[PDB]
Amino acid sequence: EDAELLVTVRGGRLRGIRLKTPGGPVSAFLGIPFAEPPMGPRRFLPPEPKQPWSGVVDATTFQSVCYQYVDTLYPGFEGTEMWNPNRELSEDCLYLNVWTPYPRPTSPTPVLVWIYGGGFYSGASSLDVYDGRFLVQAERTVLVSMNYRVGAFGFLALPGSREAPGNVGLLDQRLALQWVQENVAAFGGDPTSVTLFGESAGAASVGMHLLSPPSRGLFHRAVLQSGAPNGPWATVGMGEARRRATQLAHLVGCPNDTELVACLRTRPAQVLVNHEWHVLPQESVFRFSFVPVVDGDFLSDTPEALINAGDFHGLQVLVGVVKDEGSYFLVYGAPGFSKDNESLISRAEFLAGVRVGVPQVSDLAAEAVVLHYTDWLHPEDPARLREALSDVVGDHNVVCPVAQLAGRLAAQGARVYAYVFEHRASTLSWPLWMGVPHGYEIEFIFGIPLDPSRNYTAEEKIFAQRLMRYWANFARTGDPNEPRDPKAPQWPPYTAGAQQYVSLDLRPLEVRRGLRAQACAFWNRFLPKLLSA
Amino acid sequence: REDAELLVTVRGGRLRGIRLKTPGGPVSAFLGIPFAEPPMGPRRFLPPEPKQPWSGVVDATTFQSVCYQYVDTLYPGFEGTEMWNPNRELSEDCLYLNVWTPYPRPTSPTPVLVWIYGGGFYSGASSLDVYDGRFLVQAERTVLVSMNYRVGAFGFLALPGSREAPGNVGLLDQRLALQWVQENVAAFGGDPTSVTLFGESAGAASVGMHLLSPPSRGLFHRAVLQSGAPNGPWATVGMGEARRRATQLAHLVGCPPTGGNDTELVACLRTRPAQVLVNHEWHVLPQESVFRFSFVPVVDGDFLSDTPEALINAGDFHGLQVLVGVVKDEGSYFLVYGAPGFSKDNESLISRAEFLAGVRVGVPQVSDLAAEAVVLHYTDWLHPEDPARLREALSDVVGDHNVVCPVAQLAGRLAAQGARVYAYVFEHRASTLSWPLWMGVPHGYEIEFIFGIPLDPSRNYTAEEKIFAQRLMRYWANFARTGDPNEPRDPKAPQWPPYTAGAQQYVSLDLRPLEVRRGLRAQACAFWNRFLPKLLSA
Ligand SMILES: *[C@@H]1O[C@H](CO[C@@H]2O[C@@H](C)[C@@H](O)[C@@H](O)[C@@H]2O)[C@@H](O[C@@H]2O[C@H](CO)[C@@H](O)[C@H](O)[C@H]2NC(C)=O)[C@H](O)[C@H]1NC(C)=O
Ligand SMILES: *[C@@H]1O[C@H](CO[C@@H]2O[C@@H](C)[C@@H](O)[C@@H](O)[C@@H]2O)[C@@H](O[C@@H]2O[C@H](CO)[C@@H](O)[C@H](O)[C@H]2NC(C)=O)[C@H](O)[C@H]1NC(C)=O
Ligand SMILES: *[C@@H]1O[C@H](CO)[C@@H](O)[C@H](O)[C@H]1NC(C)=O
Repeated sequence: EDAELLVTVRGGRLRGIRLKTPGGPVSAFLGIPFAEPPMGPRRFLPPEPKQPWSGVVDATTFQSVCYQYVDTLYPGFEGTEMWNPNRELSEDCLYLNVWTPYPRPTSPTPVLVWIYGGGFYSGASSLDVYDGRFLVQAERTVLVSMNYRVGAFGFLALPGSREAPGNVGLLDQRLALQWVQENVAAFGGDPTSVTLFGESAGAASVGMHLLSPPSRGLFHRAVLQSGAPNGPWATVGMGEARRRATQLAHLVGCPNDTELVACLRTRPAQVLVNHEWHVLPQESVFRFSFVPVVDGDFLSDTPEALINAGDFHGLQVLVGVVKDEGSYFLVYGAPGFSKDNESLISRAEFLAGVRVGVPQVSDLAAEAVVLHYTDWLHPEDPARLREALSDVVGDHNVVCPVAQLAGRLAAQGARVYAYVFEHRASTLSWPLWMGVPHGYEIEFIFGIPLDPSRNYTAEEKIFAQRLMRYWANFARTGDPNEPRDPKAPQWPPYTAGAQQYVSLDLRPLEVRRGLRAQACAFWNRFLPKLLSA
Repeated sequence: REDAELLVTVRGGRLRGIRLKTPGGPVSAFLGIPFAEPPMGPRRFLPPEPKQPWSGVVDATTFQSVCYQYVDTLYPGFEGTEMWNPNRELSEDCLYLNVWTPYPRPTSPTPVLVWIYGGGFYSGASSLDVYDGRFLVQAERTVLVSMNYRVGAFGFLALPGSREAPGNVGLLDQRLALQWVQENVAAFGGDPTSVTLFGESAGAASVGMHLLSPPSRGLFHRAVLQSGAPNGPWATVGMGEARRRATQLAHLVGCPPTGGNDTELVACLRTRPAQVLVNHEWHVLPQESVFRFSFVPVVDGDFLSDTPEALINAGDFHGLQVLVGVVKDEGSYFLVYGAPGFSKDNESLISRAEFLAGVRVGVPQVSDLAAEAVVLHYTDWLHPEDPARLREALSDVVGDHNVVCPVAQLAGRLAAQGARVYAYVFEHRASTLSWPLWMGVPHGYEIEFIFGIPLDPSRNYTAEEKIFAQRLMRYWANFARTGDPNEPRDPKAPQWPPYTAGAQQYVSLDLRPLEVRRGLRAQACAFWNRFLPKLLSA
């Protein structure tokens, strides 16, 4: 019998599994329950801590995926299927996973906690691309990831009601972080060194824990990959949240908040999933119906307000974007776009694309967008229009919110490191015109190219090892730089003035200035003034 | 006794002129021909009355008086400013025009160039040295005409609806002179069927207004707009704002002893000494500005049936040829006239707060939101506080808003709606230029080359500049003759392509051969011409 795979946590006993990597074994405890199953009367409610169990919980395999829509845009295509549920769906989905070195560390090891993205309507900690075994073996960290409720189950809100208060998916994440404080030492993890990292909605989540005092004592450093809590898709106001909840109810044949939630609770989960898409007020390339609500509780103000008011001395943050944030999203509803052709769009398609990529702004606002993103020496060139609409979508939803977060945090005491990830994977299944799309740095951060069964180049493996080192250096010390490595070119901090970041690719680090500074001045400085007056 | 070449009879009577020496040979000049009754006394603010016929011979032998105007004193004695100041005495008795013609008089009808000076509708004169028509006439054998027209309150004070100060009488001065050319230019050997207007700044805006006013449009055939457009934001005013300005001027000079009967008010304005009106005209502007233009053409349904912007958009311009352009640094000259931090005598390396303040004075009368948009577009957000860059950007702001983008818009619409259009950017800095080097090629400093002033032996231009001057005179007179500036039958010479709304091609005018380029500040002017007006509506 293997004692390394037996662990006792506060709730009871667990049996793990030994995993192989090209670099040696790793211990994994997959499918650890951290909440009571949020089912029946507990749907829409805050998570309750998992009650103690007798006997030994089997933690040798990933547990169920939280209920969510399954993307069928390109059935069987790797580029979309790699994000889809790879376990059965269930509301009984509140489990987390721990990877640790083998044999288990006997002194406190830094902890990385992964929060997946997926627009708050999808995702799972069990996706292959979030496999913690390579990071843990290579960099000797403990790695934790949790499932949290998404869609209506995580973020349906009737603000003010006890029956559906909203943000319970974020509370799922917080409960997992509390679980890590209480239990990670039993795995050799150090609860006093916890680094949160997340991508997209995962990054927005990390940002929200930064801005919510009860979460802030549960970790020490933060990594935000291609997402920010101040992204225009990441939150919703109380009034609009109530409207969307009410629309969902009507669409599933339900009619007083108590009566409305009770009716919603009688519906099969799959039925809520089936209707969640058409509660949105405007058509969009984004499928984001239920998201965190600003209601004074989890978030006492908008993330923008909270960010401007905040004292961030003592914080270190690693943030960045991929080279082409907008391109991936354009095939989910921008007219003229497909992964299977060149998507050379016309100016009419461009104008249409703008209304879909930048939903819910005024005509005046949209005009200003078309102004700033047209090359007036080539206003109708299809390739330039394709690139420009990609820019519009990426700038608005990802790059400029991250740049704004970076600048404010740095000016208010945080130490910030910024990157742009610029390597197109040799294995990438999306067409060449999409460049380095959203989501495709993750496989490199998690060291997936080390997996011999996959087909990355030797150069790509060394690159992955570099990225894993940057990330783990940051988790250990707040600084990704090779602690003492004199003659390696250094990653300087990002500042509101000099705005320096590094390019992450197969070449040595190159320092540059400005995260699309000209474009983000538009989104971050001018457009808010417009939507006012 | 008398020289027959210097004698001409026009509809009003007989004229005697003068034989002018030029480096290339003699020219006949008839300077100071009266074309209207003096707009004196009861005739102040009224439309011009045609000059009554006279017996005997009028000596048209020297420039007549400059129309009353403010005299610039910012840099006293400095050439860069004094070259624009009156060089004859001020008088309300100023409605005279000038004809230059080859010596001997042409024997077959000759293309006529008609010059309209700039000066913001508050200043200027046809007698300035830099507008001397003798070099063009000698070198290109055209007939050249220029006129004085009333400026300031005397030409553009308007109490819309009133018969006593209807407004736009300065433009009517120009029109009357154009009618005079139709009726009389043949007597000098000029061709009334080939008349090309040209003008710079307010003169270019006047040229454009004649394009857009049907009773003027019949009096000429082609047009040249140098650094100005009728759709310029400084170039017209609405009826109510014109009346407000007129009324405030009246008030400030004690009339009446505000508003009331227009007849009474104007009668009281007519008793004030000219100089008193001039001394107070700076007071009537609603905002502090670097374009101190108190009285300007008024959009009132008469001379202009609609805004020039609207008239441009709605117009059929088939059969028209037009030549338009700008200098390289349109904005710099205006900044030393009041933008905080600026001086011709230092480098004008301004702060960000000075830049922000400059935007308000260089783009007056726009909302805070609009000013924000301007700061956004013109800040380099990787270098938001670099003084040199801020100086350059403010110069671009002022130039783009007031000159380049109105010209680009005029050019694109005319081209798209039937006109043949040629566009240039003037990029040569005169070896003789007295403004500092940071100003680059400032507003107004192409004019001396177009008029061939470097050929004046008393001046000290380089030989290359004399050659350059001759090239420009050739383009302008080619255009006047044929509607096309290109050398008819010359092929190894670089060609000047027409400007169109799509390709937006123009040429650079400098010591080097023509270089063809694309877009008149196209990214910048998309902001001024396409977006910013939409922000006005919302
Ligand atoms: C590029 O493809 C898009 C998407 O169309 C689909 O994908 C193609 C690869 C092909 O399989 C098509 O048959 C599919 O319909 C094209 O945009 C479509 O254009 C057609 C034209 O009639 C229109 O009916 C669809 O609604 C369009 N789809 C969207 C999402 O707008 C686009 O025309 C292609 N580009 C080309 C052909 O140059
Ligand atoms: C650049 O010059 C301006 C203009 O000031 C005048 O011209 C200068 C060349 C020099 O002779 C000054 O003494 C003159 O007053 C300067 O702006 C002025 O600054 C003074 C004092 O700081 C102030 O009282 C005025 O109001 C300013 N005028 C304007 C229009 O802003 C400017 O500071 C000079 N820059 C330098 C010297 O670096
Ligand atoms: C202004 O006063 C004049 C002067 O007597 C007179 O003709 C008339 O009543 C007034 N004009 C108008 C238009 O009312």
